[PDB]
Amino acid sequence: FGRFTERAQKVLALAQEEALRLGHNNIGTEHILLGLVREGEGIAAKALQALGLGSEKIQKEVESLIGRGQEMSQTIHYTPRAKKVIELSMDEARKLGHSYVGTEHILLGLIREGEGVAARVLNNLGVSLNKARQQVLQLLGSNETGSSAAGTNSNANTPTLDSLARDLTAIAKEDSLDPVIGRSKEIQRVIEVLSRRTKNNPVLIGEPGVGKTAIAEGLAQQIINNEVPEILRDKRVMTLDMGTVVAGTKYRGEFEDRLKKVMDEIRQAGNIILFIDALHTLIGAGGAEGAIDASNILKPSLARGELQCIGATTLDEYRKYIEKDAALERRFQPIQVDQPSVDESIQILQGLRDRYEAHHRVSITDDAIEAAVKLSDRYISDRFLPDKAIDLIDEAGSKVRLRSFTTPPNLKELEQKLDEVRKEKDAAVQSQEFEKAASLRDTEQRLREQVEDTKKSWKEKQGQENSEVTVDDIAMVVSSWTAQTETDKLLNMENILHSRVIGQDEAVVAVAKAVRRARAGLKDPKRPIGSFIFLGPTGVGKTELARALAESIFGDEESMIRIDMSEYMEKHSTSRLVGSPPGYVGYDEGGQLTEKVRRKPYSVVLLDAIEKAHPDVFNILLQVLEDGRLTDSKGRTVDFRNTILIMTSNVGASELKRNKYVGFNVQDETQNHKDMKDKVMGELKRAFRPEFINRIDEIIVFHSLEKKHLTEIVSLMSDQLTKRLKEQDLSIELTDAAKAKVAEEGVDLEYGARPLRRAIQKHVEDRLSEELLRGNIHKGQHIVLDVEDGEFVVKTTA
Amino acid sequence: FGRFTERAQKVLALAQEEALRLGHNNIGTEHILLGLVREGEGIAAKALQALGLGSEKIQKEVESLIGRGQEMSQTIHYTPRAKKVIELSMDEARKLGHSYVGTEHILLGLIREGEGVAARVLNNLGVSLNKARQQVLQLLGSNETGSSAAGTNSNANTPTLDSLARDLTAIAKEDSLDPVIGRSKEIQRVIEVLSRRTKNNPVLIGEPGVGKTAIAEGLAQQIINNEVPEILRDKRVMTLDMGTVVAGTKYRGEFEDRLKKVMDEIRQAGNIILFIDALHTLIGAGGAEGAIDASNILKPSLARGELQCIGATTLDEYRKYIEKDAALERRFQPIQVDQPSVDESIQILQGLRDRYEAHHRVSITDDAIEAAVKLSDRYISDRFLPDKAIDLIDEAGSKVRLRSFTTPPNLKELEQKLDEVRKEKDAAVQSQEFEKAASLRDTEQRLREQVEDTKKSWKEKQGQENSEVTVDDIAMVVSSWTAQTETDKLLNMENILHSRVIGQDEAVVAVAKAVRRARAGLKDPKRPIGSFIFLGPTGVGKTELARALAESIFGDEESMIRIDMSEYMEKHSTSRLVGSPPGYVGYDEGGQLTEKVRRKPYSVVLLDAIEKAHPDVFNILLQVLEDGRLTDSKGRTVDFRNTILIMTSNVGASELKRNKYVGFNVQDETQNHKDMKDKVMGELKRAFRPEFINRIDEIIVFHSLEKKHLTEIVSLMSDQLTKRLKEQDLSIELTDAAKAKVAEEGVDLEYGARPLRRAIQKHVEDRLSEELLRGNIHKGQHIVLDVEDGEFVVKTTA
Repeated sequence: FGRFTERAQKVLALAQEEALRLGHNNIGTEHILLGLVREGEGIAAKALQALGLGSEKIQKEVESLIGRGQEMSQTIHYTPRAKKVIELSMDEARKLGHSYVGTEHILLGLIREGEGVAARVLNNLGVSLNKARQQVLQLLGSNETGSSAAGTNSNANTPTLDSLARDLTAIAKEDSLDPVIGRSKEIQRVIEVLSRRTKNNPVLIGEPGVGKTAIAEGLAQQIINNEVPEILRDKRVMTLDMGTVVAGTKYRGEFEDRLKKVMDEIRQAGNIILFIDALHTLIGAGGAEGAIDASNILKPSLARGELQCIGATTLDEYRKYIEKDAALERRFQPIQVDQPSVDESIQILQGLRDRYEAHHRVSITDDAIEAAVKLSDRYISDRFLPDKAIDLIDEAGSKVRLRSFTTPPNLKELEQKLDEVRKEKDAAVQSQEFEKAASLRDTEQRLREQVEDTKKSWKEKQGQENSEVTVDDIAMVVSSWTAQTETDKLLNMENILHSRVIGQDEAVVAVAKAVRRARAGLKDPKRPIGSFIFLGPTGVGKTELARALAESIFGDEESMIRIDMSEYMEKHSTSRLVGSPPGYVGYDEGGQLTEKVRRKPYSVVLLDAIEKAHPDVFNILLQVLEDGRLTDSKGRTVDFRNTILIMTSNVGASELKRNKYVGFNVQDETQNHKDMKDKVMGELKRAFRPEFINRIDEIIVFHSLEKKHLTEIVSLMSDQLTKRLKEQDLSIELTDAAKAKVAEEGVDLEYGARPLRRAIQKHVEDRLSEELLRGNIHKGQHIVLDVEDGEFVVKTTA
Repeated sequence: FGRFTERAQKVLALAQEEALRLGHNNIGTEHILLGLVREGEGIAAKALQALGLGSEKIQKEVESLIGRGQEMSQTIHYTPRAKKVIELSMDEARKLGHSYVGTEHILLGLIREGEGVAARVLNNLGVSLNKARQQVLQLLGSNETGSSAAGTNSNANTPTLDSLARDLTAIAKEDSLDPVIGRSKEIQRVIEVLSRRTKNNPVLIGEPGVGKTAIAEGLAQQIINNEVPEILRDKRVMTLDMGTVVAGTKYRGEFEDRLKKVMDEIRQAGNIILFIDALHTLIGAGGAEGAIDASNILKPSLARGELQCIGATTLDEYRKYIEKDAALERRFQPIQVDQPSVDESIQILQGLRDRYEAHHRVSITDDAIEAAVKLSDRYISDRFLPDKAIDLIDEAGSKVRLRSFTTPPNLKELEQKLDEVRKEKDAAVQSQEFEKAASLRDTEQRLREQVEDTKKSWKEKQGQENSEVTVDDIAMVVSSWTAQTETDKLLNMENILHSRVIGQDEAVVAVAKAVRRARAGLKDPKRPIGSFIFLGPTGVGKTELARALAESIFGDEESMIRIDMSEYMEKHSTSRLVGSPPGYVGYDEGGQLTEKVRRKPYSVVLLDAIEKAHPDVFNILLQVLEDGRLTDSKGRTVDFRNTILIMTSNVGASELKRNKYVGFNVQDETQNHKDMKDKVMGELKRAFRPEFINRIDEIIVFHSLEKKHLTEIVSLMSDQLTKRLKEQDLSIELTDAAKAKVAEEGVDLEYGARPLRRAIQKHVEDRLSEELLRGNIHKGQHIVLDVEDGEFVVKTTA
């Protein structure tokens, strides 16, 4: 059963009436047949009354099947047979122009389901099955429920309007024409351009691809009342439809001739409008576009002003029509068809919130719509601004009704049981195993009802909780791509960045806060969500922080571009790093930087070296840093929308290698700390050009090796060990206990913190692998190199 | 013969009954025929009873043949005639709806073979061969059992659901729909995206290619019971299958029209789920050809959510559809399609493992499953993680199943003998040569039984070997490609690496152990199996081990990449000009290093003399050393997973080339040893950054001569000698007795180590060739140039 006619449903339900009244415990086709004759004035019922079959005549046979009867009528739903009649009736209604069904269609449906209960009832009460369907047909057919025309009611238009066309105005007489969504102020802006006749053509420019056609339908409607030029009220809008013209004509040349006929009758000037879509194509000018050079006829028609026409041209194409001249845009003039601006996005969301009705999820909240929009805008950041939006609302917009309804209670197990029976049960009936099948049926059907009750008992768990969707709902979904777990990405950013930076507690927090700030929406949203300079020791946090940003903000390790900006001046790309300068700053702008970042407009852009670089490097960084764009690659816009620009170079490093130890001399520690987290961003300022850098979120200051920043390089090296072992399926981790003992091997007074990986290798990599090869631990489980006695110990976990 | 059911086999066996009972020593088709009529109520028998033939009627004719008879019935098996009939019928039963073989099919098969003994029996007992096949046939056919058809017991759906198309729900009523293997969290994740209707569509992105389609079937099942929300409950699932949609009209226009028709019927209020495969193609966004631009209809329908739909989109294509805007993506949403990672792999293998017993010996054992995955990961290669796996398991699990039946020693030789006889015999009878054939016949039958008895006496060799399939089995198979022969390469690696390393016992063992650890299944699979830095001298050191490693682990000397870092002291590309440089580190990434290792991801990556090269280049290399990947060139990820990265360096070289000799005492051996065992690891740190060195397993130390590293250089050139003649025919050796005498000529204080090729040339090569041209050696003999009396001697050892 589904969305059917009443008439249908009514014959069908009457079957259930017969279920108990005649006692046929499961309702077969016979009851549907009775249903048909029992609705009296239904087209089926009426048909049966012609055939002589009254409710009586049918029922006399039917009661002789089960004769009142199993009045309990156990399993008091249908059997498949009657249900088959419904599938069939539907097809017998499809047959006669009903999406739904009808009383008629079910009687027709009976015939369809031959050698079923209805069918045998009718073959016992005489009545042949096709005589019955006949009877229905001869009280059916010639279906009409429309308006059935009244023709044109103005028609100066005739020589033209024969061809070609429907006319937009026609479809708007009783408004069988969709508006559609706009881009509403654009329709007004079209009517200025429509009120002319050597600028006659509004020329709608925008992606096609946003439902441009809505604005076009706009004109017709607006041309009626109570606002629009009287001259255009005194006009008619006729569409020059390319499709009807090409069909049955099969030539471009012939198509053009028909298009000419339409233009000639347009001599009614001061009364007629032609809409020529792809107005540029017809002009056939510019590029290699010469799709059809209708231009010969079209250009003078527009120019003479004997034609008032409507233009739909493409962004570049319009240029490539007006360039030819000498009265080309004596028609076109552009007006902007909006691709929904960010606020418009919000509105779209809200509009299609409401349509979740069998989908009960978003279905609220305002804030959730906002999250959808806003969160997408800042993070991923790889789609269009309203698409981004709408998607996020629905994204969250099922998830919760589903996580609710993940099983029948936990009574998913019921169904499994009901199976075990069915088998057992089944196999028993074949063996006989009489009462051994018996009790198995009973266990089956026991289960069966029990299943079904609890499969909809978490429809209570829906009606209780399941409309919501909030900011947070959206944020988890936005995070799925990439306002709870989008703002947790922001707020606990520092925690994430510290774990993959060699201390630099200062650096981490500076970046953390700067990105989280921007990513909140109030800083830098077209210019990178972090512009940065990262100064200080490299290896000791710097590169590693760039990595940690890629990971946290964008959701991937390798969502980080990395170009060296000092090479982009050809005064370092003739030298080391980059040997060849094939044009190199030109290579970057014209190619590399712009190309890379346009692919991922949500990635860490890392432009290395910017102190010893020259002012041209800084100009490039500055445009990104102010605007969020560079225009290169012949007018391409590279979207640095919510990239993180990180420009490196260091010159404060030394203090950021003097530590805030513990016990060294407290007055050197607590004056080394504050000093390194200051000195880097001030050592920066003296070498380069300032104009780029001031357009930066925070100028990131790195630190040393503290007591404890040191032990984070030990843990970077140890984390790097543990990371390279996974691909085969050797999952190894060093506990804190082992990371502590391993850290012991990195301190001297005479040695920095970098030798640690190799000794981590000796006691972990080398040691674990030389301990595994024996056959002590399985391949394909977790291997912990731990300390559990003050010495390394390999312990195991899943 | 094949696979047969009883009914068939019974008619056949009744032939054997007749073998002795009629004396048909080998039983022709007539006995099979009699067999047919003699099982009475079998379908063959029944047929024959129609024709009037009883068991009797056949048997009377049959008895008129041999006539009970040769009741010894020598070779109480079938005849070649009957063997054709049995083989024919079996297959003639496959032909007539029966996987195995039925009684009917044997009579039918008899008819097929209608010139045999049966056939003449029947032509003597009147009845025609086709009248008999008629009778059997009419007790076959009119199938439709176990099946019927149904639409949907609603079918509100009709105008759409008629047309056009299969519905997942329909086909799942009896469940004739395969799971398929998941991609399990994806099936859950589908219901997340699909009880959405402004993210209508889950959009499965991944390798196609693993079976995306498994996930799709997920939805169907869960809308029934019960993971689904109440949203996706009260819905029907329809697949938009592209072929019916395009129809016989064979156009894009027709496809769009049918898809539109579904959208109108979508009036079920989002309670219909439509599956649009390749939704991106339909959206028509991306590429220079969209592949139809259905997006226009789909976008308001999806946005309203009235069309609630299921997406299968391709990884990049999907991006190029949600980019289209503005509620296009308010459908699709990406989801990770499982292409098994190593742990997942193990589970997939297992899932179809037991079924490898269709071609027996596998399944078993667990350790082998694990091996399958793990062993591939370190030894061979870039291949997918479950594919790798499953193959090894089956590979070894068969290898041995033949070695059972290849151990009958080579009692295939028995089979060989029996031939010579047959021949002899046959040709002898043809001469007649009666008894002169006799003994040859007899000689055959001796053989025949002997042959066959010992090929299946090693069905004991089946019960012995033919299931076990362990790690060891798997490794042997992994080696077949390239833990028996994957760890034997390792375990004896040091021995193998030393024979082409010029001494440097330190170096050999260091590399040996690190590789042997990793490559035996226990470490470094993501990064190179060994990353290393090698300091040493040359020709008494480093390069020669790089070569020897390539040779031992991967096969052949020249499975070795080779990049010069001295060019990465770059500026060789501005004006000196070096191979295709975008600018030199850009050459390494953009082409040379990444392309070469993508070409061989199963090789020694040799980054020569990292040394004074730019530390930024080392950062690029560092990603290989850590990650085992670079992503460059065109977006390729280069798997250094199954490489052994070897970076050479030297700035300690001199000492590493300076002996280990008794140059002034034996404490000159043991402190020169120690001197070299110091000089590598400190010149390493002095050459370049520690960060580099830190993602390196071991620092490989190369020493020089006790007497002895020198005499190994002599043996490297002398081994190039021992290798080089087999290509043209001949086995050459410089005998060790002579390799010592040749080594005597390489000493001066002021010049040695290098002259050795030449002195081997003069004293060996040259000496042997000027004695071979005379004709003192035959071709393909082993030529040892030896010392036997303190002087060179050419001796031979074949």
